Amino acid sequence: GMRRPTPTVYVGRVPIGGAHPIAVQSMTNTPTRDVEATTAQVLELHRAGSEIVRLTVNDEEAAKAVPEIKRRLLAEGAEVPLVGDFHFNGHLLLRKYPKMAEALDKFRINPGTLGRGRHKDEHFAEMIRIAMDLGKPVRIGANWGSLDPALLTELMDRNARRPEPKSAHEVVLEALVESAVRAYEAALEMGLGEDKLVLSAKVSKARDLVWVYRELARRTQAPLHLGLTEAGMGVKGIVASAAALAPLLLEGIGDTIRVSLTPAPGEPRTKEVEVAQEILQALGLRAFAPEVTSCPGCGRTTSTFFQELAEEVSRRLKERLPEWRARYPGVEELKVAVMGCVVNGPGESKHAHIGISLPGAGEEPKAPVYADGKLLTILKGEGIAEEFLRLVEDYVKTRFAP
Amino acid sequence: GMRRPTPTVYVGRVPIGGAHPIAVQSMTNTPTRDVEATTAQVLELHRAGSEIVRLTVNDEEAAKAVPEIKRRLLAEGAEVPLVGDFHFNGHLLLRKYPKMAEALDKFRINPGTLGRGRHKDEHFAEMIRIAMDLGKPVRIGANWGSLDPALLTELMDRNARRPEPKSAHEVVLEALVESAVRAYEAALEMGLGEDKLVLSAKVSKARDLVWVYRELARRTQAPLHLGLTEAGMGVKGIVASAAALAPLLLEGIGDTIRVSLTPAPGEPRTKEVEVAQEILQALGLRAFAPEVTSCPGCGRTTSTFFQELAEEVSRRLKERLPEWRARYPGVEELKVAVMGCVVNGPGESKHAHIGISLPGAGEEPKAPVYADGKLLTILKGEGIAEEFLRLVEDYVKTRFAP
Ligand code: F3S
Ligand code: F3S
Repeated sequence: GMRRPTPTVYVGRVPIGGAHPIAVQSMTNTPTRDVEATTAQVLELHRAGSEIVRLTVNDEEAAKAVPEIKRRLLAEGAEVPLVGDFHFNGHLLLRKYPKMAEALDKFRINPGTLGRGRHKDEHFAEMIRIAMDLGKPVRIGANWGSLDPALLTELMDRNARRPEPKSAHEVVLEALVESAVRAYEAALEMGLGEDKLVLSAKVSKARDLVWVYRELARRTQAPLHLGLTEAGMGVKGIVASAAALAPLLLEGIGDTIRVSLTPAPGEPRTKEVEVAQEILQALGLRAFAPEVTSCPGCGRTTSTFFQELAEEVSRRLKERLPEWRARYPGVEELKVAVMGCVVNGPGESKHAHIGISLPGAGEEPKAPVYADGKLLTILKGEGIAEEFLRLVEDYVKTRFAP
Repeated sequence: GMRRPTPTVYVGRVPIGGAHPIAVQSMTNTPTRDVEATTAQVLELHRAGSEIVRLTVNDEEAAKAVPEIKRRLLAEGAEVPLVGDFHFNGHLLLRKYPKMAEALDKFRINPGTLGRGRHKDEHFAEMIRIAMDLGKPVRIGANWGSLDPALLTELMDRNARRPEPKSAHEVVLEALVESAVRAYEAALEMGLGEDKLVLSAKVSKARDLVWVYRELARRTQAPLHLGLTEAGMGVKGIVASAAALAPLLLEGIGDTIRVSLTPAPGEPRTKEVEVAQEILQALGLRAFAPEVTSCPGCGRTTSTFFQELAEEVSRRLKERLPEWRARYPGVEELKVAVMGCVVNGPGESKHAHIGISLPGAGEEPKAPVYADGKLLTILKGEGIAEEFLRLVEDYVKTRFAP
């Protein structure tokens, strides 16, 4: 359990907070001014499982496009909450384009991209005023890539007065937290409701992220948008995102997540959504699709045969999921095992809803299948793969019948 | 910090324990009887960064091959510690083939694959006796795929007597821990040294793994071999492994790790080593290679150009690493940033050793480069990529000079 309690903030129809499932979100990478490209990518992300979708609203042409994007989404019955990402000129764009402001379901403010000196407080105030006027929620999202330089100096001076000064790195982290907390407190004091404020304070190193979010969670009551910013490419990005989020999520900290992956060229923007879902599912926080538990396989089993069967099982579950979702409520929780030999095969298969254990070296050429913790059958000969997937189909029909 | 103190256990020349870096290991998936295939894969894994390599010693033909595998490894000056994985007949194989027993650098025992009833205690005793005779360390590795059924019943009965009985799942976890701890205690009582015992107790769900290892860490003083067993295939396997290990590793629990990925057909067995390394590096526990921090890119930057540059930078760092390792001590710690626009580009680049920030929408077409927290130059025109990699080469030569 352990979930941190928070007020509920609605982003469109999606509730965020301690009483609600942790929401997966993402961000487009098309130019927002391109209505056709951006609308298609919003739909793509939403269908992959992005419950909320953010898009940059960076200039006038972007802002003018947002109402039309929203129109086209509604025209296909797609109710996907949109978050506007504002930097530098957020106050100008919201002021000048009230239809954009109304079309968005949430505004993102970064307290480090408000402007210079005195201009900061006024810009912040205008954006919060507009959100208040329209009943919109706001994310106050700090990021250490854009840390308020005047706040850092204030905190550097406080640090230098300590009997034992902390390192420069630690003060940067202090400043990042203080940036978010101060603006949070300022928005509340201005009259913005607790039901309209989400916070983030992102850094790009996992152990720093854990420190930051523990402070945010202690010092505020807001729902928290959690992510490891600038996680990077490929396996590194995936691992770093999972490693940063897991300790916090297991502690009950975090109400919505975004995975900040750099796509490989040609790689679809949906990869980040898949990774976000896998993180939540790995930790038992949500269930999105059936999952396969499979052993690595070693010298006790024939590698090609074992690897191909596991891959075939995973492919079939993926093909059947759209249909299963529609017919079989709760099927998201399905656990299937594919195992290499007698060492752990039966035992792991018995912990799954349904599982197969192949014969390894020195074993009779037969493959026991277990369901609900006991022997269902034993398969042999050709077509082991097809016969098993039929049994999984049969199992699903019965277990997850309405 | 926070590292759990433990005695040091040497596996060949590799020390495991609280005073030592967390060791990456892996396991072969070739038939051990195939000397040529297994020797080549041991070398492959070792060169990828597997500091210790495990291989199954499942039958007589496997056991006879082990001395020859070791001979061939030494013949190329490869000092890679070998762990023998024993199940069911470990006592027979070690007794009958003393040259295999001597060729291994560690024996793995699973207290759930010893045999039936009375036969368990005697088989365990003989294997520990042989390890003691030869001065070998042992891993007592429990796995919930092979949980001792008699111990589970004992613990189920204890549970049923409680005022508030726990769930069956929780008792399985209790039994898994008790399996490892009891055998640990039995080996110590038999005379096996604290410098010769490593423990594991693996499960396939992340939140259960965290519970288990917190108990093991509290109830024992041994170094701990940490892994999420049967993690599975592709992105799911990677994410689940990272998510399970990170909370424990951040708490200071764990002295060596193995990532239990199911390879895709054709996919090299080294992928698990890469993932293990990325987990440790993501958490700042070890450094294996230069890493790139890159933003996801959004509508503020041109997607193809940004993604290609980031990919090109990552490819070049990978190509240069063998040479850099040899010439530039400490280069493993290098942090390079590749960023999409002015929002977080400069700030993140300034936290890296060296970083480039591309021009996004509405910006002048120039790309500032930062090193050691300040502006180094500004690039423009064609060949931005090549000019940046030259600057990174120059930076590395200076920063990491002997
Ligand atoms: S890694 Fe090896 S021990 Fe058997 S169940 Fe898996 S084949
Ligand atoms: S995601 Fe967008 S805000 Fe700029 S630095 Fe990265 S391009």
